Amino acid sequence: MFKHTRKLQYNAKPDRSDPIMARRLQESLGGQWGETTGMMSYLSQGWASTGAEKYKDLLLDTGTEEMAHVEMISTMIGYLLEDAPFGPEDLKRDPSLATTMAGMDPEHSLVHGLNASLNNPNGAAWNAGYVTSSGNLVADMRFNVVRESEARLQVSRLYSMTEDEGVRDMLKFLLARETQHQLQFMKAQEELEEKYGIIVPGDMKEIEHSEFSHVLMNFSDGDGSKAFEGQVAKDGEKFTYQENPEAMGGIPHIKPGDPRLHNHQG
Amino acid sequence: MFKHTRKLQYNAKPDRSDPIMARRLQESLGGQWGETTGMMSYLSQGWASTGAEKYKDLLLDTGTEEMAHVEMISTMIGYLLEDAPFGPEDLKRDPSLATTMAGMDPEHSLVHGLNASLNNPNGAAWNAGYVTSSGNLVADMRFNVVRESEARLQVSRLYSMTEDEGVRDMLKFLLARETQHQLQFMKAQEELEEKYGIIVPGDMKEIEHSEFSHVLMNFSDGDGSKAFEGQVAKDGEKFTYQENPEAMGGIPHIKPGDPRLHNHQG
Amino acid sequence: MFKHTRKLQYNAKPDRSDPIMARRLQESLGGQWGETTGMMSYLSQGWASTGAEKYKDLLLDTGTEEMAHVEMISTMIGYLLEDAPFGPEDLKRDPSLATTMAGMDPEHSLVHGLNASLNNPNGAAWNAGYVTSSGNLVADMRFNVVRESEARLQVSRLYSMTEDEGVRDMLKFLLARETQHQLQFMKAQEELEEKYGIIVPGDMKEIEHSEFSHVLMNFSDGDGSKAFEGQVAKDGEKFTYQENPEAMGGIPHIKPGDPRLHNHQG
Amino acid sequence: MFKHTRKLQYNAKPDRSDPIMARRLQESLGGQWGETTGMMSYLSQGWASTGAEKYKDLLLDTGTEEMAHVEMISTMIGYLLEDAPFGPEDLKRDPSLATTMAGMDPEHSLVHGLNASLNNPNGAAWNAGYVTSSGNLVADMRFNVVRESEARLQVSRLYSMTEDEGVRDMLKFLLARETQHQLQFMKAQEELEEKYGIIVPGDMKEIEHSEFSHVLMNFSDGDGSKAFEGQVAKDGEKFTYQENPEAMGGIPHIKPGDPRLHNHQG
Amino acid sequence: MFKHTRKLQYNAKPDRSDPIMARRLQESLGGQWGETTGMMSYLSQGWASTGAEKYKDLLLDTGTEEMAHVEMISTMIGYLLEDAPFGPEDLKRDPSLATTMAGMDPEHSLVHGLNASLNNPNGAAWNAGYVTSSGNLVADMRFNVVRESEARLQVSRLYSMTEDEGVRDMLKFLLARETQHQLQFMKAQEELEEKYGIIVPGDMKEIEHSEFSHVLMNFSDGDGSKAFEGQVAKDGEKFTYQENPEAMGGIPHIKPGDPRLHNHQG
Amino acid sequence: MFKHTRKLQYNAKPDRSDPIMARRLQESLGGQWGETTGMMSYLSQGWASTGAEKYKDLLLDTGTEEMAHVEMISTMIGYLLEDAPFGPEDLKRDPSLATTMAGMDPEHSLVHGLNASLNNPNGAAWNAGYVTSSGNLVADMRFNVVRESEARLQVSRLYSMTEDEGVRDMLKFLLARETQHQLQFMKAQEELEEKYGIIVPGDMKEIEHSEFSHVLMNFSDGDGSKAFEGQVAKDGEKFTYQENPEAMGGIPHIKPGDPRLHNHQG
Ligand SMILES: [Ca+2]
Ligand SMILES: [Ca+2]
Ligand SMILES: [Ca+2]
Ligand SMILES: [Ca+2]
Ligand SMILES: [Ca+2]
Ligand SMILES: [Ca+2]
Ligand SMILES: [Mn+3]
Ligand SMILES: [Mn+3]
Ligand SMILES: [Mn+3]
Ligand SMILES: [Mn+3]
Ligand SMILES: [Mn+3]
Ligand SMILES: [Mn+3]
Ligand SMILES: [Mn+3]
Ligand SMILES: [Mn+3]
Ligand SMILES: [Mn+3]
Ligand SMILES: [Mn+3]
Ligand SMILES: [Mn+3]
Ligand SMILES: [Mn+3]
Ligand SMILES: [O-]
Ligand SMILES: [O-]
Ligand SMILES: [O-]
Ligand SMILES: [O-]
Ligand SMILES: [O-]
Ligand SMILES: [O-]
Ligand SMILES: [O-]
Ligand SMILES: [O-]
Ligand SMILES: [O-]
Ligand SMILES: [O-]
Ligand SMILES: [O-]
Ligand SMILES: [O-]
Repeated sequence: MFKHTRKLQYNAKPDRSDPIMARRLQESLGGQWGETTGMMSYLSQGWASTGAEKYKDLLLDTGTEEMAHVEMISTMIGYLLEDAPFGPEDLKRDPSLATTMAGMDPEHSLVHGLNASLNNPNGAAWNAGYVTSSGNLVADMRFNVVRESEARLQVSRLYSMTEDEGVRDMLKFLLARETQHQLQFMKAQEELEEKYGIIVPGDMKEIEHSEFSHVLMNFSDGDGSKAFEGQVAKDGEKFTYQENPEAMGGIPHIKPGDPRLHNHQG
Repeated sequence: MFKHTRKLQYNAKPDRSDPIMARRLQESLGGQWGETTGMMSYLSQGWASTGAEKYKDLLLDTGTEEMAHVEMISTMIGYLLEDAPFGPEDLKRDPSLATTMAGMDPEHSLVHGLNASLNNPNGAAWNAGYVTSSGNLVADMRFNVVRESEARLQVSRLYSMTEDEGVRDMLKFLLARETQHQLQFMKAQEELEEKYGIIVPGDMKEIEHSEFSHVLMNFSDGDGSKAFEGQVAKDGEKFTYQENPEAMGGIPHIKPGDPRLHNHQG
Repeated sequence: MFKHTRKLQYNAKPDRSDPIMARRLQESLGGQWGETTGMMSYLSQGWASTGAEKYKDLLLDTGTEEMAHVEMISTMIGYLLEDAPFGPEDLKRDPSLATTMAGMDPEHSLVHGLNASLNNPNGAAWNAGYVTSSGNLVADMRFNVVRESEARLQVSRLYSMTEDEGVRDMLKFLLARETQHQLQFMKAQEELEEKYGIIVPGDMKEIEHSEFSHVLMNFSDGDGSKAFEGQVAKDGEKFTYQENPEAMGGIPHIKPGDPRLHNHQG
Repeated sequence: MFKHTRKLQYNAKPDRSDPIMARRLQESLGGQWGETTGMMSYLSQGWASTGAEKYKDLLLDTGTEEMAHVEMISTMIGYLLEDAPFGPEDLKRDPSLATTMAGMDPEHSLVHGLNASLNNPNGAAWNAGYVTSSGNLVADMRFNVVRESEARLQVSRLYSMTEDEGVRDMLKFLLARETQHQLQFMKAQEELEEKYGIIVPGDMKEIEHSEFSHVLMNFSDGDGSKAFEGQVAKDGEKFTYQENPEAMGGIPHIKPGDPRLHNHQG
Repeated sequence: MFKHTRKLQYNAKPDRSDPIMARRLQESLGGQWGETTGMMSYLSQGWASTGAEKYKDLLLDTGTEEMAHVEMISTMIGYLLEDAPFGPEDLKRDPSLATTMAGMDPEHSLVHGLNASLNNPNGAAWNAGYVTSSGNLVADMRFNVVRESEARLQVSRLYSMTEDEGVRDMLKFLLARETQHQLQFMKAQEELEEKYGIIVPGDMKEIEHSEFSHVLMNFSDGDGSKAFEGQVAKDGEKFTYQENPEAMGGIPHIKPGDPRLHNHQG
Repeated sequence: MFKHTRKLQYNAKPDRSDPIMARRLQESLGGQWGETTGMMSYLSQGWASTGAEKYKDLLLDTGTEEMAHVEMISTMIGYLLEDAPFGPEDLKRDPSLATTMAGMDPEHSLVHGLNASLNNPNGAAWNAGYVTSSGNLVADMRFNVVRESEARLQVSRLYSMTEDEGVRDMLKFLLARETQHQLQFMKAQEELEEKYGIIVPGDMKEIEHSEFSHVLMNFSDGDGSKAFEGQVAKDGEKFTYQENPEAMGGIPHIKPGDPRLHNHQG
């Protein structure tokens, strides 16, 4: 079960309004790698774990924190949309506002009454296909490192897309939390790799066709990847290199379908 | 530019038909973490790189290889759909085929003429939201390790979802290529982390609020995550632990919108 | 069956072109709460009814009217796109059109030849997930009141987003029809609630855990909702209030899955 | 900010596993009118309100409660998926499981390791297009009554889709909470209608073309809707009736576009 | 404007129920190439035309007819869902219904109350990305031929997916109407090609690099396409053939981005 | 299997940067009728063909060529995005850039680091619903002609949306390839229509209700379509014309559902 306090985890108030920045911050709210993705991924993984409490609890702790970040980004967008221009009265007050209006999300005013959406900057709805919860935490802790990496890259970019020190104060807090999250998820990843194996899943080495498992195959005519040849991979075995990969599988010849399908193919 | 040969990279022919397995393999063709996601992600990242040839060429090599895997999965699905039941004549021939029909994708017959789709097992279209190309290869090589990890987990599951030795032969090849891809992307990741930093992006340490960068925050009442307290994180600094995270940001109070919005909120 | 006349239900011609307003009006054509949603919802519900003709016919009457509104919005958008700028020759004519171009939907010209799309202002395709037809008209008449409420709110906003008297004339007609539709659907709602009950569905009172049916639970630390305590609800029973909701269900513990799933969770 | 406890709001454990029922309950987790829709809609509306605390707090209270229901449905699905069949070893063990496998979501095993998804029963991803937050609480409290109405209808149907008394115990609780939520949102609706008006938005009566605001228009040739003629609408005015609605707007004639568009239309 | 009659264009009643066939027919209602796609495409194109009345009227005539077909398919699905099994009480009166339940769309009962959806057989929502209206009727009449071709192929397949003579009677009518629609759209296509040219658009021959306009390029190593060499194309010019197409464009080298983007690429 | 060369099929470098043109070109990369649609459609159809090598090889040759075009469009977008404005420091340098920034896709910088996406100009993700592969090549060759027609229309429009002669040189090449592809697919279409029939599928004439197969039905009150009356259709039979189409199928009445569904409809 959850409980809520009205106080934000950390400040989320800009020094001044900016509806263009509000639109950019929709990426962190409703985007592919944003806070809603983190919230739903970590809570899903946490609820689905039957394993060690160390990781189950880490996931539920962090998913719950991400809900605080969803709240912060939402709040920041709302403050940034204060007094935003949306019609002829605004243009009569200051005709230069036409440029601002051109760059805004039309739906911020029309659909939401100058409030945040749960979409990205381009109005694409957040959706569950952005979420990963596979049942395997070696894989999913790697996913979580990536989620925080892609997110922290975006927050870093956002920092250079505003000069508002109130906006930047919030971003500086989020950058630091994303450092913590990257590090905690890397530690879990490394512990799980030691337990189960460096390759996911770790119990398939006998089954796989091992002769192809350490061969770098040169399918594009640049030769840059040849630098991996002879380097030692993380499992202790060296990469070999094939300059001219071979097509070993034959020519497909599937049986034509039943006439009731009307597969007229010449 | 690309060129094509009709020969497959490796065998993709089952010993017998199985339209239920064909539906499962749609995950590997049109699903979230499948071969189309790999193909499009690696090609995109490769095209978008202005950096080291070692990595640009690796990405183009591997993206091109994934096109061969898309071709293999497509081919295997087509063979597995041979003679699949789709109407009353088939049920008259063998009434037990009703169970098979109930588990099939209705669109395999109706839309595609007993051929593969570019959807997942549930008919959800493959879409570009599954693809990541960010401009930062520290982040994206981590993504690529995840893509191969989630994929190889699924391929491993598929191995236990059939007893067909022809299907399994293909899967054994793919498992091995996914081991190679996991390892080559991990090596690139490790080199890029040494160059740029273990936190992504590596050039924001002074900007972030460092006091919060190594604190584990206990938001869920389980205590499993306390086991991280005092462990040395990958950047050389120990994690600290906060039993009772504090709401530091105040209660938001956003300004009411202009009357032309009709924001009647009480 | 349907028949069509080329004459519009009501005027849908603007005094002047304005491709920014055209983009806004895509909300009314292809958006979440727009006229296509109304058309498809009311027709679907009407076709699905096996009940009283008073309501079945109301739904078919109104769904058919909404088709006329779809036609009007489409027509208005096409007029509004007349002479819209789309390339260098327009900027040679009037360099000040750059601002207009920046705010336009790029697809209006490129994809549609300066004609309406079936997308919202952000290019998101209209989709059937916007439509409700459940089989229960107590629920669905409430939905229809909502549909007309959200739509009329948007139409009201649009009125303040232009000074064009021809656009406003059309909007004044739609506002009036939306008043009628809100009222007719509220009357149906109330008649259906008298027949079946104020709670949907009205035949589950013995089954539900009545102990929890009138309790306001305080999950967020604001105390504003305590004002509802002791007020009489629409069914004649007073609300009680719980300042500290209890977690009554225990800590879940699901069985670890079969090893064929490779659920490595620590 | 939020905090989490591992204890569930109410019991969410079935007496027996049933992966077909797990698939149905995906509607309540990831579907159009499910608990994620409630959670995100009420939180969004609550965060976006600058108005009376009575309603802002009610929304945040209830949105936070819905997160507990998301957790319960997720948990129930996980328990229901225990020991679910997914490959040849299960059919070797008990060939009668083929019917169960045919009805399952293939991704429950393959993607999630016999855990819940954030999709509906058909694998369609939950998405933000299911959420409404408009800025007007007269409209949105009506939406919330609908959300709880469509949901409680689905929960009622689910009750008749299982004989498991453990599942039914959870459903009986949810039915009761949905009664409370319907009633509280109706009370807010009633207060807001008394304040602002029965038509949403309530400040446009002078602007609309009033001559069309109370006319029932007969567009479908059934006569059932004539029963509304002469009835008093909720705003105190009687409905009139038009047996033959007229097309008042003329035949549109839009200007042909610039030749650079290549609009070759004959 | 539109008007509606309760009488269907043609019979749409099955001899007996069949919820599996109901699910198949969702392709014709909510699928990619189904009746909703035809309705919305032809109406959109018709509204958007400023050209010859012969074609504008044909489009509006046919789009309006397709609305009747939407109505018929919806009706047929509702009849086919009569008495469909959905819970434990159905299996008790007849246990052989288990296979039927396994093959049904779970949402037909749960969401819609045993009524049609606006989704395809897999639950994927109909969406406007299935619709084409480009402004060029040489292109769009070709699209319309295709829409009727793909649809009639599906109807033909459906004919072999049931033995119900009432279902078949409806399909025999639709097959005939799709013959008419293919033929009328082909006639329009041919007239428009005579007026504007066989290549769309017909006014770019001077602009294009003509040396590449009639060359078959052999990118896949099969030699089957060599059979086109020397054949006369529809514009009166012979195809030539290139066995080894050449990469003529150089190796791209794009400029690295500004450091504020953090594009760390090695 | 595939192989890649770093050299482009044809030049794809602009004379100057232009991030607005970059956004337009996203239509050709990630849009409905763009190069990814062609690539995936032709490869899918080619892999799925069991018929004549002339057409199977044509499809694989062309699908492979379209991969080169995807690469070209990607490259062109990346060059066009060089030095694009994205933050306050750019506006300090030149305040005039505000108009450019307003028209840009915010995700080009924020998500991709000033690189191409796999979305259309509005940020809508490319998806597999844009792809057709049906099993019948009479239908699908028609689709392919359409694909190349809609695409060449868009490329022709793009030609009038820039004055950059480097962009135009690329477009001139693509126009010529689209002429070739339109012609080769029309030739295949013609040959297949001679073999199987002018109506798709060509083996249903006895089954369909022939009396309705050549009747133009006047559902919209314009009279333009009467011009088809008496013209000879492509199968050699004349069209007839029905001024007042009749509703022949009666008024349906579906049985009310079981009470367990709670279908309260009045
Ligand atoms: Ca290489
Ligand atoms: Ca904890
Ligand atoms: Ca409270
Ligand atoms: Ca009527
Ligand atoms: Ca060839
Ligand atoms: Ca006509
Ligand atoms: Mn965060
Ligand atoms: Mn985080
Ligand atoms: Mn692969
Ligand atoms: Mn791989
Ligand atoms: Mn309307
Ligand atoms: Mn209305
Ligand atoms: Mn609930
Ligand atoms: Mn509720
Ligand atoms: Mn039709
Ligand atoms: Mn038709
Ligand atoms: Mn091309
Ligand atoms: Mn082409
Ligand atoms: O975070
Ligand atoms: O985060
Ligand atoms: O791979
Ligand atoms: O892969
Ligand atoms: O309306
Ligand atoms: O409406
Ligand atoms: O609830
Ligand atoms: O709920
Ligand atoms: O049709
Ligand atoms: O049709
Ligand atoms: O092309
Ligand atoms: O193309």
